Amino acid sequence: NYQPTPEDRFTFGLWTVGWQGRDPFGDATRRALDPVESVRRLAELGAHGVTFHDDDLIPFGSSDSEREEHVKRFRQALDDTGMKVPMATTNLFTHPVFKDGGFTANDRDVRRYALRKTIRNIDLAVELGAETYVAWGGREGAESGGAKDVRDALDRMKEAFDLLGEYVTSQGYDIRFAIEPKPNEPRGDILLPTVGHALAFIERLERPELYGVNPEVGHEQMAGLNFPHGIAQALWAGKLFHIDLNGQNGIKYDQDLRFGAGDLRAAFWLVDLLESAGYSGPRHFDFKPPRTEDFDGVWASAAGCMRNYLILKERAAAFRADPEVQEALRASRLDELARPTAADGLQALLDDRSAFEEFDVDAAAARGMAFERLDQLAMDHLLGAR
Amino acid sequence: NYQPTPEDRFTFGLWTVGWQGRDPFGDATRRALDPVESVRRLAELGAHGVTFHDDDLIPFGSSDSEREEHVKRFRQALDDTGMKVPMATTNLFTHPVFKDGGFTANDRDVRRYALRKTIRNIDLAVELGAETYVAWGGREGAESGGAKDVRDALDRMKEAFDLLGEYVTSQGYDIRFAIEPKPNEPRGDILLPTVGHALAFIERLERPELYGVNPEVGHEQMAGLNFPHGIAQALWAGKLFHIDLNGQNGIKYDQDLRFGAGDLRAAFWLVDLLESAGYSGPRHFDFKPPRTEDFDGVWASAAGCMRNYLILKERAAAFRADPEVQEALRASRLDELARPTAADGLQALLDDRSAFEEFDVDAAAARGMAFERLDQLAMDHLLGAR
Amino acid sequence: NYQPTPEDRFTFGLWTVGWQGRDPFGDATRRALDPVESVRRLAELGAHGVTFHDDDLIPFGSSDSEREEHVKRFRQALDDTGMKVPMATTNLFTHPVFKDGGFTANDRDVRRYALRKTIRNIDLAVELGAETYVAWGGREGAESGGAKDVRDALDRMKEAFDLLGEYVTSQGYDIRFAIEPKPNEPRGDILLPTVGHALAFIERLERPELYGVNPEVGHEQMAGLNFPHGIAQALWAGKLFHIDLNGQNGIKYDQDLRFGAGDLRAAFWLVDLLESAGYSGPRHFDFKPPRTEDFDGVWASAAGCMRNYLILKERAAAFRADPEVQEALRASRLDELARPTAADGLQALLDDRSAFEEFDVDAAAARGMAFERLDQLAMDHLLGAR
Amino acid sequence: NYQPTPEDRFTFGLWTVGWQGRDPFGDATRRALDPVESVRRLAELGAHGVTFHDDDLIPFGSSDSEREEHVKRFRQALDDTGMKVPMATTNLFTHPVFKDGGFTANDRDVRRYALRKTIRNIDLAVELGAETYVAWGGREGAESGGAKDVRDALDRMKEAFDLLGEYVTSQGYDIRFAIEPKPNEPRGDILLPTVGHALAFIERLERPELYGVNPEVGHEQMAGLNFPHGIAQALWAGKLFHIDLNGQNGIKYDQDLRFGAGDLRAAFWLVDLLESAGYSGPRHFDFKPPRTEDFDGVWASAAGCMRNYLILKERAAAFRADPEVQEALRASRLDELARPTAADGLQALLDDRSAFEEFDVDAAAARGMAFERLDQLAMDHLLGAR
Repeated sequence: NYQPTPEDRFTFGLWTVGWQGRDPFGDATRRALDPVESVRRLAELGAHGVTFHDDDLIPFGSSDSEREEHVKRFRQALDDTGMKVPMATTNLFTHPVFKDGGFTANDRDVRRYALRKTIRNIDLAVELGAETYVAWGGREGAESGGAKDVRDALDRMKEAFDLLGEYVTSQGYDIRFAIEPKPNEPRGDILLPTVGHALAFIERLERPELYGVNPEVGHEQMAGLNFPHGIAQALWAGKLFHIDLNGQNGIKYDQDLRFGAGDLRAAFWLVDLLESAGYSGPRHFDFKPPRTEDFDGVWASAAGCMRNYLILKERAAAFRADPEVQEALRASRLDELARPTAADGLQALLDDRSAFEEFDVDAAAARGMAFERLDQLAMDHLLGAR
Repeated sequence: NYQPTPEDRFTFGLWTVGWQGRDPFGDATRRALDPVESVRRLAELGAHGVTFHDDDLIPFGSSDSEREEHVKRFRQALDDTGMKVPMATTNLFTHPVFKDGGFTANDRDVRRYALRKTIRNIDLAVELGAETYVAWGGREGAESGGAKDVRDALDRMKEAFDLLGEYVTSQGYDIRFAIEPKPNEPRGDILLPTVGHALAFIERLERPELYGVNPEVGHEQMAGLNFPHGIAQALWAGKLFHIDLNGQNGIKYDQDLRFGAGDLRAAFWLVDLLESAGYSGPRHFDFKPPRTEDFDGVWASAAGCMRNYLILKERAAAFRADPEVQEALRASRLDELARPTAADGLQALLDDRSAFEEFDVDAAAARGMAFERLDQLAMDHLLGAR
Repeated sequence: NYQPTPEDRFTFGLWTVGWQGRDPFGDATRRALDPVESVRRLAELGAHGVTFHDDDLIPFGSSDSEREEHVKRFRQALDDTGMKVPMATTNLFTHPVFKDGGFTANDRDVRRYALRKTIRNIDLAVELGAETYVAWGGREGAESGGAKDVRDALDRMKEAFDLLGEYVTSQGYDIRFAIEPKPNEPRGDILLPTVGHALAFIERLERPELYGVNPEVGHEQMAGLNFPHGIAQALWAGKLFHIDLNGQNGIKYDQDLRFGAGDLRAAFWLVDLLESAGYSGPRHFDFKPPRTEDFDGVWASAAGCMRNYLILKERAAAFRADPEVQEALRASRLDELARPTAADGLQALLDDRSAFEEFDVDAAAARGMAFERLDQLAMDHLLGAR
Repeated sequence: NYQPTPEDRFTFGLWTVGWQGRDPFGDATRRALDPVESVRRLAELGAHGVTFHDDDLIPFGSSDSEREEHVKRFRQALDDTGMKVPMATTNLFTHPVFKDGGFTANDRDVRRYALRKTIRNIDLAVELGAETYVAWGGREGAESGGAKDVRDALDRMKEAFDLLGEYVTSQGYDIRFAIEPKPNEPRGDILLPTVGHALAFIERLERPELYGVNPEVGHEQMAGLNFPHGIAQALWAGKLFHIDLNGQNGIKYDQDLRFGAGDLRAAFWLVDLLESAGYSGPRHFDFKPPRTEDFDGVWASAAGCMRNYLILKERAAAFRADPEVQEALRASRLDELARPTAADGLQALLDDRSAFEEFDVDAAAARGMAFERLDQLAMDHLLGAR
C-alpha cells in the first residue's frame, strides 16, 4: 500500500514539520518541536533523512558550548535512527540584519557577515555528511526600482559564490552548491527568479562545475511556469543537483502544500520525468503542514507527501509500459523528435530539394499530431481507469 | 515637445502598424497596408527603421519573380526615405505546417523545412543590411505533457541554432542572432519561456558569442517577472543584442499595447537602465494598435510609443542628475553595493573578527535603508512634481 | 467503461468541435464542418444535444430564404438523431461592427442593432426548444481607462437586459437568460468579469427572476479564483441556470482545453458539488480541440470531455459513500458547520457566558481540524488508491 | 506643494504605520508604536483620522480595567489632536482560535465567540464616533476542497451578518457595515473573494441597506482585476461605503505598498473616478511601510500616500478640464454612451428599420473609436507633459 522505505530517498527539512504556524496575519498554532523528536518521528514514517538551516539546529546567538551540545544531541538521534543529512543550508533571511539581503545587501559589512555565517555552516554540513549545500537568496531583491542596481547586485552575488567555491576547494571538501530560485516573497522581486535565471548565472561563476540548481515546485508555479519543463532544462544542462517537492495552487503567495496537492497533473509529469531520467538525488519535501492542523495532522501531511509520490510513480511507470501508449507515442512522432534533424550536415541540407523546393507543405500540415488521444491515455493511467 | 528623430533609433515591425485586427474572437477591422506605405508613414513620424518577417514582405508561396518584385519595391521605399532595416526574423508560426513547431516539431521533415526557410531569409536580411536576426519560437512547446520530450526538444533546438551559426560563419556574414523568449501563447507552454532560460540555453551552443537575447516587455510580464531586472541580467551577461518595447497589463494574454501603457513605473525604470547602461541598439516597438482604431489611430498609437520613450528618458535623466537624489542614493548605500565585498580575499575575510566574532548585528539591523524616501523622489520626478 | 448516454445531459457548442484552429498567430488547420455532420457525429459519441450562436448556424448576412434552408437542414439532423438544443446564444463579438461592444458600444446605433440581432435569435431559439439563452459580452469592456465610463456602461447593460426581459414576457416565452462572465480576452478588461459581479448585477435588473449565470471553468480560473467556490455561491443564490465545462492551466490566455485537463483536482471538487447539489441542467462543454489535431483528434477530444466527467463522478460518489470519509468529515466538524450558530437568537447569545466570558479560547485553539487526513482520503479516492 | 489638510479626509489604520515588520520569513525590524504616538505623528502629517481593530488598541486578554485605561489614553490623544475615528473593525484573524475562521469556523463555539467579540467592539466604535464598521473575513475559507462546504459556510456568514444588523438596529446605532473582499492570503481561497461576490452576497441579507463594500486596491489586483472598474460597479449599486488605498505589483502576495506605488495608471483612473463621482467618505490607507525602513521611513511612506493622491487629483482634474480632452471624449462617443439605447421603448425599437433591416453595418464598423489619441492625452496629463 504505497509504504515508503529509506531506499526511496525521501527527505524533509526540520523547518517543514517544525513550522509553528505563524503567517503574516496570525500567531503560532503549534508548539515548537525538538529536532530530535522530528528525526525520530520522520524515521518511523519511512523517511531517509533530514535537512537543516543553521538556525533550525543551533539557535541564533548560541555560544560555542551550546552549539556543541545541540549538535551532539542531533548526531545521537541520527545514530539511533539511521537517518542521513544529505543537504544543509544557511538562514540568511530571518534575522533583521538581513532585511536588505545577505550576499547582496547594500551594506558591505552585512555582506561580509553573511559570508562568514555561511562558511561556518558549510563546515558543519560536511561534518554531518551533507553532499549538497543549498542557497536560497530569499532577501536578495527589492520592493522599489532605485533601491538595488541589479548589475552591481549580480557582481556581489558572483563574488560571494566565487568565494564559497574557493573555500570548499581550499579545504578539500566534497560538497557541491545548489541555488534555489524563487520569483518573489518575501521581497517584491527576488534576484535569480527562476530556474533559467539561476542556470544562466552559474555559467558566469569562476568554477561552474561546483554549482547547480535546487528548483522547487511551487516557486516556478508562482511565475505560472511549467515545472516539468524547467526540470527538463536543468537535466539537459547537467545541473539538477537536488529538488524540492511541494504543491501550489497557482500564482499567489507561496502555499507550501504537501506534494501532490496543487497541480496534480504537473506532479504526475514531474515524477514521470524524474524516474525516466534516472534522477538519483534526494526527493526532498519543502512543505508546511497547514496551521489548521495539530501534531497528528503534521505527521499525516508528511506521510501524504511520500504516499503521493509513490502512487504517481506507479501510475507513470504503468503509462510508459503500456503497449498502447508506446504505439500512441509513435503515432505522435515522439520517436522522430529524438532523431537528429540534419546529421547529414549543413551542405547536405542545403542541397536536399525534399527539404524545401519539393517539400509538400500542405500534406505535412494535414497530418494530425494525435496528441489528445495520447493525453487521454495519460489521464486514464493517472486515474487508474487503465 | 518630445519629437523623435532618426538619431533616437526607433524602429517598428511591419506587422505592428500593419496588424489588421484579427483576434481569437474577431475578424479584421482594418484593410491590409502595403509595406511601402508603412515605410513612408513611419519615416514621416520620425522612425529610424523597420523590421520584417519573411512572410510580411514576400507573401508565402511567391515565385522567385514575385519575390524579386516585392524586394525591389521595398528597397526603393527605403532609398526614398532613408529608413534602415536593422533586424529581420522568420515566420515559423502562421502556416499550418508549423502547428507543432518549426525547429522542434516532432516531424523531422518539418524541422528541415523550417531551417531552409530561415536560411533563405538570413540571406535576404544581410542583403538589406540587417545586423540582428531574431528567432521567436512561438510554436515550440506543448499543450500536454506527453506530446513533447523537452530534453529531446532542446537537443533539436540546439542543433538548429548550431547549424545556423555554421551557415553564417561559412558565408562570412556579419549578422548575430537574438532569441526572443515568451512563456506561453500560442502554445500552452513555450520552450525557453523567459530571458533566463534563453541565456542559459545560449551557453550550451557551439559558438555562444553569436547569440544573444531580444527580450520583450510584455512577455516577461506575462510571467509576472520584473522586466528591468531581467534586462539588467542580460546586460550583465553581455547579451542584450536587441529589445522589444510594448505594454502589458499583468498576467493575461499578450496585449501588445503601445509602449508606456501597461506598467508605467516599469517603463520608467527600463528607460533609466537602458540610458544609464549606454545601450546603443535599436529601440524596437513590437505592438499592436488596438482593433478599435482606424488608420488615424494606428499612426497616433505608433507616435505615442516614441513620445512616451522620450518623456521617460527626460524624467529618468532628471532623476539621476538631481543632487537630492544623489544624496538619497548614498543614504541608501547604493555606493556600497558597488564596492567589492572582499577584495582583501578569502583568508583576510576569515581572519577579520569585525566580520563575525565582533560584528554588532543589532546595530547593523537597526539602520534604516531609506528606500521609501528614495522611491518617492523617483515618483515625484516621473510625475514632474520635481 | 464510462460510456455516456443521452441521459447524462452532455451538450456541446457547434463552435467547439467546429473550431478550425485559427489563433492570434496562425491560420486554420482544419476545414469547416457542416453543422449537420457535427450533430450526427456528436450523437454517435453519446451526446444529448448541441448549442449554437446565431452566426454558427446561419452565415452572417444570409437572406431570409438562405436562413430558412439552413434551419430546415439542421432541424432534420435533430429529428434524425434525437439530439436536443437546450441553449442558444448570440454572436455579438466577431463582426467588426462589434469592436467596441454590442450592448455597451459607445455608438448608440450599434447598441440598437445588437438588441435587434439578439431578439431575432431568441425567436429562433424558442422555435428549436431552447430553455436557456446565454449572453457572453466578450466585447463589452476596454483597453484604456478613458474609453468607457463604467457607470454609463452598466446603465446601458441593464437597459439592454431589461428590454430583453420585456420582450420574452410580452411574447409569453418560457426561456430564461444566463450571463456568462469572463475577466478579459478579447478586451483588456471585460465588464462583469466574474460570477460574483454577474450575480450582483442581476439583482439590479427589473425582473431578476429571469436571469442567472452560466459560469465557465476556465474563465474564473483566468482570475485565479476557485471555480467550485464560485459555483457554490451561484447555487446558494439559486442562479446556476447552466454551466460551461473545460480546462485551463492557470492565469493566461483562455485555453479551452477539454474538461478534466487543466486543474484536475478542481474538476473533481466541481463534479462532487454538482452531483451533491442535484444540478439538473446540461453539462455543456465549451472547449476547443487543439489545432495540432486532425478530425480524428477532434472526436477523441470531445469523447474525452464526457469520459472525464463520468470518471470523476464515480470517484466523487465513492468518496462521499466511504464510511471512513464520513467519519473524517465529522472529525473535521463539517456537521457543525451545517448547524445554526445562534438559533437561540441574539438576546440568548448576548446572555450566554459560555460564548465569551467563560469561553476557553486556548482549549478551542488547540483542537486540530484534521483537514489534511480528510484531503488525503480525497486524493486516494480520486486516484483509485481507495 | 501637495500638502494635505484634515479636509482631504485621509485616514490610516493603527496597524499600518504600526506594522513591526514580521513577515512569513522574518522577525520584526521595528519596535512597537504606542497608539498615542501614532495619533500625534499622523496629525502632524495632516491626516484627518485613524482606524483600529479591537486588538490594536486593547491587547487581547485585557481585563476591564486595563481596557478602560487604554481607551482613556487614546481618547485624550484624539482630543489633543482633533483626529477622528471614522471606521473600526474586529481582529478575527490573529489568534489561533480563529485558524479556521470566525463567522464560518466549522466549530460552532468559535462562531459564537467571534460574534460576541465583534459586538463588544461595535459598542466601542460607536462610543468613539465611527460611522462605518468593516468586516474582513481573512480566515473564512479553505486550503482544501473537503474542509468547507461553501453553501453551509455562506449560510453561516449570512446568519452572522443578519445578527449584527439586528444588534445595531435594536440598539439604535447609526453605524453601517462594509465587507472587505480579498481573494486569498492567509487562506488558500477566501470566501467572498472580490467586490462582485461581496455585492451579490449583500443582496441576500435581511436588511441589505445596512451593508456595503470596503474594497482595497491591492486585493482586487491579486485577482488581476481592474480596480477602477470594480469601484464603478460598487458606486453604480450605491454600495461604496469606504475604500482602502494602497499599491500592489500584480498577482502575488499582498504587498501593501504605499498608495501610488504598484500600478500607477490604475491609481490615476481610480482618483479620477472617486473625484468625478463625488465620493465623500474617508480616503483610508491600508499599507505597510516596508520592513527595510526605520521610523523615519515609516513617516516618509505615510506622507507619500497622501502626496500621491493629491498629485493624481490635480492631474485628473486637469485632464477632465482640458478642452482638447473634452473634444476627444466626444470624438470617441463617450457622450453617446451616456444616452439611452432605446428610450423610445421596445415596440419602437422593433419597428425601427434603421436599427436592423436598413442598418449599414459596414459603415458603422469602419468608424474608428479614437481611443488611442484619448489615452495619449491621458498619459500626457498624468506625466505633466500637458
